[PDB]
Amino acid sequence: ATQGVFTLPANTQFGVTAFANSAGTQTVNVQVNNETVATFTGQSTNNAIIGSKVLNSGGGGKVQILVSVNGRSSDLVSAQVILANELNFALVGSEDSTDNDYNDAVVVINWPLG
Amino acid sequence: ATQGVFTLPANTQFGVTAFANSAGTQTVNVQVNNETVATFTGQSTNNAIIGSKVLNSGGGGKVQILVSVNGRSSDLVSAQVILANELNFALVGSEDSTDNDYNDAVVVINWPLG
Amino acid sequence: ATQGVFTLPANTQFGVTAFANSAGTQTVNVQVNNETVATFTGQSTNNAIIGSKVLNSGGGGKVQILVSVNGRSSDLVSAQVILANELNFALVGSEDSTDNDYNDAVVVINWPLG
Amino acid sequence: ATQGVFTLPANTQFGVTAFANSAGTQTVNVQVNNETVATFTGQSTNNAIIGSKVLNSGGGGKVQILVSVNGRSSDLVSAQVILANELNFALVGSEDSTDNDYNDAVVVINWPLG
Ligand SMILES: C[C@@H]1O[C@H](CNS(=O)(=O)c2cccs2)[C@@H](O)[C@H](O)[C@@H]1O
Ligand SMILES: C[C@@H]1O[C@H](CNS(=O)(=O)c2cccs2)[C@@H](O)[C@H](O)[C@@H]1O
Ligand SMILES: C[C@@H]1O[C@H](CNS(=O)(=O)c2cccs2)[C@@H](O)[C@H](O)[C@@H]1O
Ligand SMILES: C[C@@H]1O[C@H](CNS(=O)(=O)c2cccs2)[C@@H](O)[C@H](O)[C@@H]1O
Ligand SMILES: [Ca+2]
Ligand SMILES: [Ca+2]
Ligand SMILES: [Ca+2]
Ligand SMILES: [Ca+2]
Ligand SMILES: [Ca+2]
Ligand SMILES: [Ca+2]
Ligand SMILES: [Ca+2]
Ligand SMILES: [Ca+2]
Repeated sequence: ATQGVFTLPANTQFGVTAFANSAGTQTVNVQVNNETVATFTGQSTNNAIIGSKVLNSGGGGKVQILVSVNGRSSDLVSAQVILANELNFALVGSEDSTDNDYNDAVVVINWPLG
Repeated sequence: ATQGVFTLPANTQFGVTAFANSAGTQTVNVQVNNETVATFTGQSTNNAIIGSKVLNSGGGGKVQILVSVNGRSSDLVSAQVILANELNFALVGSEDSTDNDYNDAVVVINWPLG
Repeated sequence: ATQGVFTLPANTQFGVTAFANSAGTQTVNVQVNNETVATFTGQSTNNAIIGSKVLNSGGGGKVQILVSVNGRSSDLVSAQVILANELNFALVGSEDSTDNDYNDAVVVINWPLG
Repeated sequence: ATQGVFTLPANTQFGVTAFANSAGTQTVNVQVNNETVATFTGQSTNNAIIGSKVLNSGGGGKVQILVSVNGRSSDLVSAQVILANELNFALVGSEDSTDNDYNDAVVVINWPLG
């Protein structure tokens, strides 16, 4: 299945934060309504934050996460969880190799903000 | 129900990150096996990271998040989600007032690392 | 926080299924847009299904689960999870006593159907 | 990523329930520690329960769900969610064709029981 794609409410501020746990340099691409709106590049084997930004979901609400290492697309896993029918987390793990820890870049999207 | 309490695998490194979305100064206490091991204090209305640390879950694996504003406990909501039977997120929202956005401090615990 | 309340897309068919794990006879009230549309009454200590129905979320999309035993409201826990940005689960546990297993009545809501 | 694989606590009773939403006859295979322990076969386009059983996770705690239609493996999506650090749901969707509703067979695993 396609992973790393989420439908947000329209015109909503959201946070996106990425962590790295890999020997490979991670590139995290964030698209909103099919346009790249943030890129995070970094390397850590100890969960360093490689980016955190506030974005707007726009008219269409479509948010997509892609992750690559050395130009190769990582395999993604994702889900969305909603607490108290209001607090939302869109969650992505990614695997750049074959140990299958899925933590090589970890991305957390949260809304609402403010 | 009690919220904000999670059982991690023993002696495992985990990341804890806290975000703020409130006019109030947030205090986030992180307890491992019933002892405070980290406290994050900060203020933001725009999802600033008020703390991020790597910790160890110790023998018992018990991790608890408490959130307060000027000594008054916030109301917590939480869950744990596991992707690919391997990548774990323990998620906490909190409400310090009456609007019920539950984002006033948001806490993300992730494991494994490395 | 309020638990057991979920916002579904309007006029959408959904499944609701309840399981019992308690000495007490469980009464599960399903409300759609603030009106009772289904009541499941049953008893099991071994996860028997005490109801399964297809319902419609109606104009407002509001679905609320309430659980009682002997006329006393059980304490609820809940969350919603979305897989592949499409497949929805709304999950409720309930506690009728002091052991905090939250499995006394378990309710799973799923959509889409068909 | 591999989907539909879950680690349960050793030697634990759990419930497994399968629902169908497809024109295709669904075959759900439940394996405990790499051995088939249950097979559910049925068809429905209205969320009928095609199987519900209580099973034990055995020494190794490994539970795997596989789904096929006419001998062709369906594509799976899955996650596990834990509420109140106690109530566990292991969730599987599956897709047998091209519409990507992932509801063709839906499997819910719940524990603890009793
Ligand atoms: C520390 C481990 O780093 C690998 C990725 N290492 S790598 O050199 O970037 C690659 C080797 C083959 C393809 S990429 C991670 O996948 C592991 O989980 C570890 O974090
Ligand atoms: C901007 C809003 O801030 C409040 C908290 N306001 S406060 O003045 O810190 C408090 C007043 C009484 C108790 S705390 C948040 O709850 C809202 O969600 C907004 O972020
Ligand atoms: C088997 C256990 O049943 C109780 C509820 N027992 S009861 O007789 O309904 C009550 C007694 C006082 C208040 S309700 C569950 O809460 C336990 O989890 C067990 O399943
Ligand atoms: C009603 C729809 O049924 C299909 C499956 N159709 S089928 O005839 O079983 C197949 C044909 C080729 C491969 S399987 C589901 O995928 C849809 O989601 C609908 O539920
Ligand atoms: Ca890896
Ligand atoms: Ca890694
Ligand atoms: Ca608030
Ligand atoms: Ca707020
Ligand atoms: Ca109980
Ligand atoms: Ca019980
Ligand atoms: Ca389908
Ligand atoms: Ca279908």
